[PDB]
Amino acid sequence: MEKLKEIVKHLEVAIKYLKEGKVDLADLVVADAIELAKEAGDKASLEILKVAHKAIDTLGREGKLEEAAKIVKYAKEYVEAKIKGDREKLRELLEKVKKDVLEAIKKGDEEFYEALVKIARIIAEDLGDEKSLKVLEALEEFFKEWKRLEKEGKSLDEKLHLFLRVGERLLEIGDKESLEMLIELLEELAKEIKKAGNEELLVRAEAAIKDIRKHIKEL
Ligand SMILES: [Zn+2]
Ligand SMILES: [Zn+2]
Repeated sequence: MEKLKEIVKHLEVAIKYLKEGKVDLADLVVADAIELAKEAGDKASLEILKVAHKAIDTLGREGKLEEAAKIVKYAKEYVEAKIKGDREKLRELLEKVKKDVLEAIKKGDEEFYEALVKIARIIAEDLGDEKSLKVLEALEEFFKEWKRLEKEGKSLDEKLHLFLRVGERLLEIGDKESLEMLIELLEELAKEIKKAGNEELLVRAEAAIKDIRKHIKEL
């Protein structure tokens, strides 16, 4: 503490300012917290505060003021779970950050997602976890290729192959919370495919869906 408690207090001020409209003062407050963090030799709180600052910039200045307070709260809780020497709270922080990553992927927000995955990487390369760092790469690849195939005009078979590729990777990793979102997205894709006249591509989707559901049940 000392400097780290000052950082936490400034983060409380920034969240108070964000929950009432003022985006410009919260940015300055987080900049002050970053200047304090450059004086405490941590290199793991400085990065998370820089992520919070850029989150203010991108999310807060535009219409989303409820997804910048989330980033600042995650940064504050990471810092305050470092002035208590707790590694059993960092894991729950990782769990909450990963659940919002999955919700961001499901919704479609690309500005929330980058901040959340940056925070998750910072937490997980500080917790000695690699079953939560391989899922991060799998979800990174899935989100990017999904954004491309939705920008361009590639066929339904390419989208199905993307879904099956990431499903097999997540099954080989064993994550279950990252596979229910994939099942939901595959159900949406199957709804779109059945709408189309194409056959022999819906039986494959249904079989994949059933196999992933059974493996989720077993997992
Ligand atoms: Zn600034
Ligand atoms: Zn094919």
